[PDB]
Amino acid sequence: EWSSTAITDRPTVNMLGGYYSQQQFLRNLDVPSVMDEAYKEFVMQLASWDTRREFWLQTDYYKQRMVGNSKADAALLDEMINNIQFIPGDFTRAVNDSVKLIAETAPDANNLLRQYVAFASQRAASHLNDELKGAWAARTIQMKAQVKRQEEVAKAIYDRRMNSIEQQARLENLQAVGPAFDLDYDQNRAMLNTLNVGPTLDPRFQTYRYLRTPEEPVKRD
Amino acid sequence: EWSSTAITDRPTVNMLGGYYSQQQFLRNLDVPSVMDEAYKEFVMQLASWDTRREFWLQTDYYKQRMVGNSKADAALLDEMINNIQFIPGDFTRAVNDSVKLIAETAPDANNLLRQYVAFASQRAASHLNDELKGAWAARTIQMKAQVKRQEEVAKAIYDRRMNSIEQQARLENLQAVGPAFDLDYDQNRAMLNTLNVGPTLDPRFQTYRYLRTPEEPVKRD
Amino acid sequence: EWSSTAITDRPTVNMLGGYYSQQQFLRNLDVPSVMDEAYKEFVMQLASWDTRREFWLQTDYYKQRMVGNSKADAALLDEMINNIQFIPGDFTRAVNDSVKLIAETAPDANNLLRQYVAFASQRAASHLNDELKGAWAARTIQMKAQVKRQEEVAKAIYDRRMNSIEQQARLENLQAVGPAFDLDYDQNRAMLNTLNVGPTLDPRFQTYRYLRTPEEPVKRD
Amino acid sequence: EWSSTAITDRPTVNMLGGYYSQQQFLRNLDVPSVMDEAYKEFVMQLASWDTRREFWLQTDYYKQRMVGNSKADAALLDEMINNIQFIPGDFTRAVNDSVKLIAETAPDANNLLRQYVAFASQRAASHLNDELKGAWAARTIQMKAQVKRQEEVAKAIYDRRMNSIEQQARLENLQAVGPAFDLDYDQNRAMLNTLNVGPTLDPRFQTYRYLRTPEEPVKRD
Amino acid sequence: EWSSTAITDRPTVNMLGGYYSQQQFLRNLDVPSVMDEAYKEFVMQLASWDTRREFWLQTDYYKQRMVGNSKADAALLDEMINNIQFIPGDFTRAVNDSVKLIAETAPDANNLLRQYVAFASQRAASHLNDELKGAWAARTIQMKAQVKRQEEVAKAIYDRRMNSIEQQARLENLQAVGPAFDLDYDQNRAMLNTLNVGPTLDPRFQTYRYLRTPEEPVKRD
Amino acid sequence: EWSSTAITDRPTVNMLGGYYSQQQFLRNLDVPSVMDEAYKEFVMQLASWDTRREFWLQTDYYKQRMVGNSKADAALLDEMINNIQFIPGDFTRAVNDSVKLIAETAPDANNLLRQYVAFASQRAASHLNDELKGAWAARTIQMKAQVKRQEEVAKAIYDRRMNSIEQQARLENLQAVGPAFDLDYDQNRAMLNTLNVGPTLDPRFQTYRYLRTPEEPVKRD
Amino acid sequence: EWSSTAITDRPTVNMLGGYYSQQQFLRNLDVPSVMDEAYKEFVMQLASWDTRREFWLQTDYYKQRMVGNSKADAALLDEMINNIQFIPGDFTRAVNDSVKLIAETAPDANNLLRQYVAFASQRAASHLNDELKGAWAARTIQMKAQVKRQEEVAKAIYDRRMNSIEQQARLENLQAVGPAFDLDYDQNRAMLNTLNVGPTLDPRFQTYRYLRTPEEPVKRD
Amino acid sequence: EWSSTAITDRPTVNMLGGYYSQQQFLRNLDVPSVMDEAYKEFVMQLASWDTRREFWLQTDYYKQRMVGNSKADAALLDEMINNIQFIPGDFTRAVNDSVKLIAETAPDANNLLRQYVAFASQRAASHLNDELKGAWAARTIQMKAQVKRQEEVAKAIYDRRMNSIEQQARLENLQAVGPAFDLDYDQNRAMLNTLNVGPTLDPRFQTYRYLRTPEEPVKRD
Repeated sequence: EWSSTAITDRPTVNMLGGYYSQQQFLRNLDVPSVMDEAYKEFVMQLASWDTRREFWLQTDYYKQRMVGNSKADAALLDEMINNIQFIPGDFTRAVNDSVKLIAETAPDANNLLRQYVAFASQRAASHLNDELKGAWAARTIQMKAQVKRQEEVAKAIYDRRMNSIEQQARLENLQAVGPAFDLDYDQNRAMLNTLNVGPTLDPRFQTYRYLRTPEEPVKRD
Repeated sequence: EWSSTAITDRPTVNMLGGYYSQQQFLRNLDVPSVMDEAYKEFVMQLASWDTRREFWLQTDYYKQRMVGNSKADAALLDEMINNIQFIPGDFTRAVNDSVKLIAETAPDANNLLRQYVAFASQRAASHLNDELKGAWAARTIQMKAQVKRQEEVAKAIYDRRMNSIEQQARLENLQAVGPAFDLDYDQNRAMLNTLNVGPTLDPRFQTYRYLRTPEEPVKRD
Repeated sequence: EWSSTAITDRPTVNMLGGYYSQQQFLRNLDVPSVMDEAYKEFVMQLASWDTRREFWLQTDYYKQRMVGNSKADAALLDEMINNIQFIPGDFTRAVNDSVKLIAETAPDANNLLRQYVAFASQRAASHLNDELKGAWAARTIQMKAQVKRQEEVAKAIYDRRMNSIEQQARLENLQAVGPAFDLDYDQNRAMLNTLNVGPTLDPRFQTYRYLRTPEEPVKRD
Repeated sequence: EWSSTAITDRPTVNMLGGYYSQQQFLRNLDVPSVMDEAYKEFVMQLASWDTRREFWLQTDYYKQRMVGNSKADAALLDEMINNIQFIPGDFTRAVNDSVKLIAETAPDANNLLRQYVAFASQRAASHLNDELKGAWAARTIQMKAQVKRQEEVAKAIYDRRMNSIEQQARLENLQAVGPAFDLDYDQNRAMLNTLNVGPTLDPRFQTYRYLRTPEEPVKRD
Repeated sequence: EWSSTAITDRPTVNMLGGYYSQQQFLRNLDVPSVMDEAYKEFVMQLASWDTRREFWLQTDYYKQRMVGNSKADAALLDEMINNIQFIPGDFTRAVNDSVKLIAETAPDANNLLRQYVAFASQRAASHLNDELKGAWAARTIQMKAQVKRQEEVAKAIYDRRMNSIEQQARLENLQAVGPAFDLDYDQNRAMLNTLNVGPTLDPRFQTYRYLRTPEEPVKRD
Repeated sequence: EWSSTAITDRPTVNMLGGYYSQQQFLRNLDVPSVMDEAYKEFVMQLASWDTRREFWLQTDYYKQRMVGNSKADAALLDEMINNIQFIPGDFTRAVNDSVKLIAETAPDANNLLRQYVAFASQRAASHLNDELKGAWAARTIQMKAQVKRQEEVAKAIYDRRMNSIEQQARLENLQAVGPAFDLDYDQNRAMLNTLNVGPTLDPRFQTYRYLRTPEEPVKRD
Repeated sequence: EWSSTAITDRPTVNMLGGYYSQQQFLRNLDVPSVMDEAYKEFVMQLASWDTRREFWLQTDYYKQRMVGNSKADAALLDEMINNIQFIPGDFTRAVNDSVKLIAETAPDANNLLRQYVAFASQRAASHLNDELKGAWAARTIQMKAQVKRQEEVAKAIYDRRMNSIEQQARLENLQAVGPAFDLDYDQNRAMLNTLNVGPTLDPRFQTYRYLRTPEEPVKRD
Repeated sequence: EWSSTAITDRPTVNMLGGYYSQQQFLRNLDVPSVMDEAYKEFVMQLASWDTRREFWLQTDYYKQRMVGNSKADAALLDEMINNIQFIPGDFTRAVNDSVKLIAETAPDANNLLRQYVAFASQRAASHLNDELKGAWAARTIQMKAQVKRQEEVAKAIYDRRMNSIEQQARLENLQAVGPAFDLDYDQNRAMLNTLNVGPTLDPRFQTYRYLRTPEEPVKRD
């Protein structure tokens, strides 16, 4: 009987907090902006049937409307999932992305859509953070192997040279100094050191901004 | 009963002031125009429901029409949000963006449209500065860590040369000069300086230009 | 009752005087023809509601038809702005940009359209000049700072070397020669000099050529 | 009579576990996302007639409805293969891929679809690992041949130099040192070590993600 | 009443005479065929209202039909402008550009169209030279500045090495040679010579070619 | 009467065995995956009239339906060929390649489609091995000529050097060693070595995988 | 009454004779096959109204049909021009270029079409030869100027070096040796020579081949 | 009456014999596969009227049907040219090219279709051989001129080094030895030999493959 509508877009750099420069850090090591990628997760969370189901189940609004009939309670749940409607923008006609939520009173429509948007955002950020951890750890592992191969090339160059000099200053000298490492090696080594520190995983960042924040509707549907 | 019309297009370099040259500065480090991206935020602010809500709330126009009934004051707020109509252009057709505003008199429709355009532009600039602020800060920490790693590499190379000389002037010469630094270190350091100064926040800047300025309507709607 | 028509296209190189080589100068420092860009602004001026309004207000033709009533006078002005009709070309079809002006006599239709085309073109020129002035200024600021960072880089290196020669002739050599400047720095210094002269802003230049010049129509509309 | 629904999309990077780093490691040697290619396999598995057939064969649900007549049991299996329906998504219109499974009860339709999705996904992972195992193997054979050839090139140069210099320190050294090897050879050598260790096959991995997870339907079909 | 037809297409290399080598020369400095650009100007001239108007004014066919009454003559001139009809081609359907000219006799229709075509081509060839002359001058100025700057760099390095020596034969020595100029300065220098001489403006050249030459119609329209 | 159906897709890397790493080896020498290419030939074989005809002639099913009349037996053969129908997949609609086979009993439809799919696969495998054997022959001939050209160049340079020296250590020196061969020569020598071994031509490999395996139809057509 | 058809295609390399290697030589100096380019001129000639006109005027067949009435003779000429019909290929659906010719008897239709095709081909060759001759001149001139700038650079370097030395052997060296020319200069000098010889212009080459040669029709149109 | 059908596609590398390696040899100098280009020509030969006409004239089938009258035998030939129908494929729908041949008996339709396809293939191969010859020949001329020039460059250098030497050991060195020659020269020379040897001509090769071999029709059209 009453609805709120939100219209959203990509979050700003500031909103992404610690997430932004670590995802850029990783990118400028691997080779659609971070804020787009982040938004894409949000938009997926917002439209997801699962996201809508999990939201309602953790709501007082829903819980208070149960009657203890397994089957009427499942249908109520299904109705409520169908009362959150996401419409993908098409940007050919300046139509932005929007979500609408239907409920039985006006303050409920406003409060619940704001809460849903936050819920969708928190799930998105948790997820983008999962992906960051398993991109950081993977790049750490990859970098460890490269540095390890570099040690093993160096040592094999050292051993060849070691052999060749035996067959008296240069033997002892080379034997006390070890394998000869280039700048490439020393650079990768320092990069490992920051990588080994591990990412900062802050769960609080926002994953969208509002072009239209929900408000108490003034008339019924 | 009376409506004003405006027609906008993207700003120019001068319209953008200190923001332009700060934005290009940061693009020349991470390696569509700056004014296209300015205008895109402007158009977004212009169409925005939030922008319209907040414009009216700050208006003597809306305030003098308040009766102190909260429900009715909210309904009037909504009716006036719907009195500002944004119309996207289409470049296949060569139609520019245009915004309309309805009010109770001709002079009001004109002045209110001029204020609302200026209000939207100012919101766009603030947002653009916010982005800049936050991207500059990201880049600054990025550069800060790159120089640090640069210092650790030099220190590793130095220790190695320090052990290799132990195993007598060259020792004392090295023991006193510290680690050697490449041109790239000094250039980054000088780049860190200017970054540390931080950007010039100009809140002055226009984010659109008029092709058609609001004037007084000649007849009612 | 009577109308003229103009058909336009982009200005020739000669028609831009000094504006051309200067815009070229600035183009070939950062890495659609200059004449295309110029014509772009002209076309935008020619179609603008503001340009038509300002044109008529400045015309004796309009002034002689005023009756001293504010409303009647604003209606007449609005009617006149609508009497200048720009039709964008379809260059798939060899249809070019064209402009029609309706008036009450044949000589008026012709003289006015001529004056209108020149009025629009003058506004385009002034604006292309504000852009130029603001593009040169930005470039000069970026150049100064680059050179300044270059001097700070040479200074850090000098001090480092200085401090390294200490721990005797070559100390005095270094002490009297100052920092070492690369060719790149010297090129930047001379480029800077020409930039500090600052652009010549000739307001004259023309911003379109005629494919069809207005003439006195031989019959009524 | 009862039906469950699921909607899927491509898995994420950490959903792929060990598979992703290994496949990325291979692509880096021989110089469309890994998740895209994983999802493509998943989708092929989910739609596959063979996969449906083999899923019902291993199901207690099917097995408890067999009567031990080979014709009647083959007819039932057929009815049940046709009771899993894959419905291809459509990029043009933001429709995602989806699958429906029909069964004799509501709990069955839920459990079974969950089991089918997991079953199709384990088959996709088995397949991807198989591809990895085989591609990695060819890579390894290739690499061996390359190293072999580099050693035949170095031996040829050795003999030529050996023979040349005869016609005595340099002779005897040459005799002691063996062929000379460049950096690329030790680099390949070190790489060959890691290919020999063989890829670690993560058999646990997920090849899709849920947008909509099966639930017990509320009413009959 | 009596009409004639021409069909044209782009001119060939030899067709452009001495204009072609000149345009290629300038193009090989800053870094659609020259013949494409030329045809485009021809087609533009052929179709232009101004071109048709000026053609008829300069015609004996028109002058002999003037009655010495300004209005009656301008009406006749207008009817003649409309008696020349450009029909743009479409290169989707292998249709070439054609042009029709209607006149009071078959001989006239033939001669006039031939004259009109030659007139349009000559106006195009003047416009092309003009562009050349101006693009060329702009390039010389640019080139003058470039060399000028090269000398300021050369002098700065001179004065710095002069100062470095002061603080002996090598002094006086450097004092006699002057600044050291690289290969590139002398190259620019010799190019500047060929730029100063100025382009050759062949006024001779053709800007189109006939696929169908005008002939006397056999009958009336 | 009864029909079976198969749906197929590109073979895995594994099913290509020794063929894959050999097609790859040839691919890196000259400068769509190998498995796509393999599948392409399979699909060609599956749909070919010749392949269907050759298949049935080689079948007891056909031989047992012969009556010893040339006309009746040719007509029967033609009816069989028309009983194997191939439908190219439309990948945009997630519909894959499928082949259907009609026959007189359900077990016959199943077993013959299996044999037929295997028949076509084996024709594809032998064909791909003929392309291999001959691509290799082509590469091997070219390599030999390149090497021979290299020998004849070093010979020319040798003789040039030989005359010049005569006209005395280095004379007998040059005489005793021979023409000077660079590393690129030696790399080509080894590459030729491995080319002379010649490819392995395993006819055994598989050239499709099933997404739908033929099964006994449960009902007539 | 009767008609022949020919179908053509681009000429072979061989049919182009001496023209081919010369156009290739000018191609490899200016940094769409030659035979394609030649055929493009052929097809232009073949379709051309002027070509059909000039052909008929030069034919006994037309000359013999003249009656000495201008009007009747011109109408007959026009009628015969329209009896040569060219239809452009559509290469998407394997329809090649063709030309049809109508005449009053079957032998005439064959003979005249073979003549017309030969006539069109000869005009094509003559034109391509003019194109060539003018390209080879444009090129000779450019090389002449290039070599002359080179001469003047070397002289400037010589003069500068000559002076510096004055403030005794190597002076008299410089005196007698002259300016120092690079390999580039000498290569360009030798190219200049082959250019001065001038192209060969055999006007005999064929500019099409036939896929369908005209023949005597076996029935009336 | 009766007809046969053949379906064809592009040949495979082995089917091109000695032609492939030769065409690729020329191709790797000059800076669609060879089998595509081979196939392009077969298809043209197959569909060609000339090819169909000449095929029939050389057939016992046609000869035995001639009656010794020119008009009657020409009408027969024509009927038979129209009895070979080529049908291009459309690969959007996976349709291959196919050719049908009609005749008075079944055995004739089969044998004639087989002979016609081979006839067309033979013509294609001859044409491709001719192209290869011409292209080879031209390229030899080219290289002959390129070596000629290379010698003239070295000769000019020799003369200059000679003259500078004049104003005595090295004078006799240079006076005895000869002009100096770069690697490029000897490599070109070695290439010139293999070019002089000339191309090997397979008059043998196959220029298509069968997807459907003509067979005896079982029934009429």
